[PDB]
Amino acid sequence: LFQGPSSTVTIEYFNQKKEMTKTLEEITRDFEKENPKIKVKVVNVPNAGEVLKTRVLAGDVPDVVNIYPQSIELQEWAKAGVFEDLSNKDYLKRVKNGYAEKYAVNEKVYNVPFTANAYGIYYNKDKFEELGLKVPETWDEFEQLVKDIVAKGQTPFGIAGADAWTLNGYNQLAFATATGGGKEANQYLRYSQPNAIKLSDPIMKDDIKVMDILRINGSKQKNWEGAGYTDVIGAFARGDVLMTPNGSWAITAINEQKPNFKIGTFMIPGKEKGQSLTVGAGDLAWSISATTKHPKEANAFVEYMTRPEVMQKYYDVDGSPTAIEGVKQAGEDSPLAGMTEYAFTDRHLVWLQQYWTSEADFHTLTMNYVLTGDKQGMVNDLNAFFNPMKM
Ligand SMILES: [Cl-]
Ligand code: NA
Repeated sequence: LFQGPSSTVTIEYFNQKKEMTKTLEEITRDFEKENPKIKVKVVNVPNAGEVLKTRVLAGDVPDVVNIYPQSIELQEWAKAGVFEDLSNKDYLKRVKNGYAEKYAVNEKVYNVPFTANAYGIYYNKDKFEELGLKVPETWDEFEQLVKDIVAKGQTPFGIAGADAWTLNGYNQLAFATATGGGKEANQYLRYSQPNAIKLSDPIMKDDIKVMDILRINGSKQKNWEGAGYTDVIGAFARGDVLMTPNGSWAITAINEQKPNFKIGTFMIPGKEKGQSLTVGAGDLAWSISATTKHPKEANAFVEYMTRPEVMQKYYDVDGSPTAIEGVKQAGEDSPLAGMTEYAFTDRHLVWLQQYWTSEADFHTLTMNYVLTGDKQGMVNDLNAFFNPMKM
């Protein structure tokens, strides 16, 4: 006789947020209790981005994939039909206005960004209060703040000279504030002509001005040139430096050092007040295979995570800003409040490398400028990095 399949359906969730897997598996058991005929295999492998590439090109696409939506892989795979078009899903309406669309491919949405990262300046609220200092709201106020801290005999910044990536967000925000936004920054850098970035350009002068805040005499900790990420997390947590520029991801590391002060964040200012910006992209961010055997079950899993009371469970442990409507997010005293105040709005740019072929050399030219102060050299580096993209 004809044999039908099993009554229960199993799907795979290919996770990249290893650190949250436990809460994710918990939420997955909640889903399974609601839906006793669905079982979800939560997969965590090392080198998950490379494994995903191997699996996709082999035609073994997980049913639900955590894929970072700024990635070239998401773009290209989406163009190639690897992922279900989510544009018309009712559950997509639960993502904040306009945000999913920032990752559209041929104007279609292929990914649900549940959470995103952000970037800005961590600062020590206690020390700012003791010193009578205020969060800066313009480039010029930021310059003055750094000078004022130095004059008071303390160290403005922890800078990880050995880990250039730490300043990717800083310099992207220098260019974004200098140009008016993220498209405008990529207009200047990426979509301009070969060799069009010049030291004489007003935009370059402004970028250098913002970078030069990090070059004020006495602005950085001793032996910063060779310092790593953990070294500056520790220096900040200890109160040895008053600020450090980094992403939203850093708060977890800072807390595990047991700081004895109240942590705040602020957005890197623009020239004018009201012009500050942040940058980041989807983190917990899911796509569905276009070739899953179990599309209803895959979609039900994605829908479940869009519900406010489900997303709440993840948000309460993870803490990254969420684009899901109806979640109660942390208050104005929480450490990430300043950095994430304008999350998911016009002022929360997608990482510029969405539209770049690589990024490490941009990190390097940024940190090498902090190290050397060589302005022409930095301009030369920028053209060397962007010229190949402009073939
Ligand atoms: Cl210094
Ligand atoms: Na909505």
